[PDB]
Parts: sequence; structure tokens; C-alpha cells
Amino acid sequence: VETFERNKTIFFPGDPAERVYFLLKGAVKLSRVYEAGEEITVALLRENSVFGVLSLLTGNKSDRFYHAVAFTPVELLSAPIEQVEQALKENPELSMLMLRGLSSRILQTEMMIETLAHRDMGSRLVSFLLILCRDFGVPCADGITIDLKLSHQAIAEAIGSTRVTVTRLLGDLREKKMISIHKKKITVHKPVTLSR
Amino acid sequence: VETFERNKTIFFPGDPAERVYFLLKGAVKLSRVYEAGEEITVALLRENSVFGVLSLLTGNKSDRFYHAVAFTPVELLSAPIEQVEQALKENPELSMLMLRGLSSRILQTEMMIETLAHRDMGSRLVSFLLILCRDFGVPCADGITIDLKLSHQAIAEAIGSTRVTVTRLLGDLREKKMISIHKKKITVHKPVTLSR
Ligand SMILES: O=C(O)CCC(=O)C(=O)O
Ligand SMILES: O=C(O)CCC(=O)C(=O)O
Repeated sequence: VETFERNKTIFFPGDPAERVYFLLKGAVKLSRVYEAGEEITVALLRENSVFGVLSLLTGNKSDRFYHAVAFTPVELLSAPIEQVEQALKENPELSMLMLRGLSSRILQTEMMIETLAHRDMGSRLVSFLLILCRDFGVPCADGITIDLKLSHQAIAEAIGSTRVTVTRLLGDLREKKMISIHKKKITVHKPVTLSR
Repeated sequence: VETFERNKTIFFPGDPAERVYFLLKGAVKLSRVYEAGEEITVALLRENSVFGVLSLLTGNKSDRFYHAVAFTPVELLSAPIEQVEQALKENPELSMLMLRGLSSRILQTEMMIETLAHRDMGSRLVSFLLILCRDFGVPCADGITIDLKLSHQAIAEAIGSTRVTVTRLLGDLREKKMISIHKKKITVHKPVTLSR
């Protein structure tokens, strides 16, 4: 069981795709990185996700092109591909469960496609927040607290927007009392009604 | 082998998720259908993709929420979920090959997250076409031909835009001599350079 301090890198673009990973605790951010250091978020992975799947294809013969970061303190398992490939070719059942895990990854990414497809950033934001509710939400008298520290920057990198825009949108959502924010934990007040 | 005419439905929202599918020839469109009747594209699957993967999660106890349509004339295989779990037992190797196809689906979806992430609708379109060039590309004296009838509406539904805007953007690109269109098939003239 490995641990990663918050903001520690799990793999860098350019690193051989040596291992597969399983996320026990915390959130992992996958992103694409650009020459100047800008990053675009491509996935925010929730507990119990398999990831690093490019090694399931090319194994260490190929290089990472996304950046994997411990978005919160993380705990995870990982194993070179042949170790995995052995464990599978050996334990048939296990594979049925990784097939399920991968199927989940795909359905989750497609939900982000849906979030990103909205033309107006306001809905893009609510929709992204509703997903986080589901992935990391904690029940509350108000509604649901997204148990992650979310900077305006981090949100911008994930819904395709600038930070200034996120700030304005977030302020608008509070003015209207659909959300509260405290030390970066966002609480969504009426999740179910927001899925309108 | 099951064939489907262009624009025929392979599976509708509400259907039991009982089968896994394999795409042999053509392109399959996955969408979310909305209350009104508008449709948002979540994936354009290319030949040799596994899909319907919701059925490897629950199976019957779960109803399709996406719409699977033959975007071009299509041929595919399919099987009841419990038959898949069986051949998985039989051939612990076939297993790995599913794992790998699922891995590739994940990566393909993430690459669409990147497309949608662009703020500049022009760039988002160029990026969507590059995808199409590698997914449905055919080498050309002129560069790479995307082998698909693409209406502006269809492009709009996949890049979170509208017909009108797509028409303007395609024309801009054509003025720059950057793409060509014949019979609704688009040719991208220097895709390797554009990748910039
Ligand atoms: O596997 C990689 O190299 C990038 C994408 C990824 O980590 C996955 O979503 O599992
Ligand atoms: O499995 C479905 O029901 C929806 C998503 C899907 O078809 C997949 O991308 O393979």
C-alpha cells in the first residue's frame, strides 16, 4: 500500500507505462500538460478505481502522456503489468472484476463528456458539481458536501474555463444559495432539484 | 453478424443492458437523448471497439440510458452477458483482450474530454477532426480523408456547438485551404502539422 502526499505526482508524462494502479483512498487527478505548464484535467478519479490503463495496452514499451497527481492525500496499490498479467492469466475471476472496473471508468468519462458538452459555463459547472457530489459527496442537513478541497483554479482546469469565470459563477451560485463554500469544501444544497 | 442500416438504432434508452457488442465495420454513435428530443453525442466508436459495457456492471437490473445508433451502415457481433462471463472462463486469454479493448475505450473517451476542453470553438473543431482522421482516416494525395458523411448538425452534437456555428467554422477552415469537402466527406490537408 503506497501513500502520496497531497499534490505529489504518481506518474509524469514521459514515464514508461510500467504499472497498473488501484485507488484505495483519496482522489487522483489525470491531466494533459502543456509546454508552459498549463494543465487540463481529464479525470478526477474516485476511490476504488483502476487507472494507469495505458500499460494494459502497450505495457512499459510505451510512455505516459497524461500526468497523474494525488489530488488529496492518496493511498493506492500498483503492480508491474506482467505481475498483473500473471495474476489474471492465473485467477480468472479477478479479470471479470477488472472488466467491470474498466467498464465503470468508461461510463464515468462519458458523464464528463456530458458535462463538457453544455454550451453555457453555468450548467457546465453545476453538472460537474453534481458528479462530484456523487463521487465524493458526504450527506448533510443542507444537502451534500463535496469532501474535496476545490480551488477555483482546480475547477477551471476541469470544466474548460478561466478562473475568473469560475469565481464569478461560484459567487452567483452562493448569492442564489444553491451552494455554500467553506475552506474550499463545497456544499450543494438541493442536488436532486438541480438535476433539472 | 448483425447488420444495421445507417441511422438505425442498435439499442434505445430504457432497454435492458443484457448484451455486450463488438463493432466490425462502420461507426456507431452513442448519445444522451433529452426530454425535448435533442441528442448529445457522447462517443463515435470506430471499427473493432467493444461497447454496451453497461451490461458488464449490472446486466438486466440496469436500463440503457444512452442511445446507440449506426452512424454509417454497421456490422457487429453481440452476446448475452452471461455468455461472455462464460467464454471468459473458457479462454482466460480472450479475457486480457477485452481488458485491452476496454483500456483503449477509456483512452479514446479521455481524448474527447480534451477536445471539449478547448475554449476556442475553432480549436475544438480542428481537434475533433484530428481524432476523426486517426479513427476513420484514409490516406490522401490531399492529406487524410475522414471516411464519413458528416452533417454540420452531427458535428455540432459531438463538439457541444450548433449547426450555424459549425457552418461558419468549417467555412473559415476552408477559406484557409485547411480542409476540403466532397460529398460531405471532409479532407484535412496537413494533419501532422495541424496537430500543433
Ligand atoms: O493510463 C495512462 O497512461 C493515462 C490514462 C489513465 O491513467 C487511465 O484513465 O487509467
Ligand atoms: O453501455 C451502455 O449502456 C452505454 C455506454 C457504452 O455503450 C460504452 O461506451 O460501451
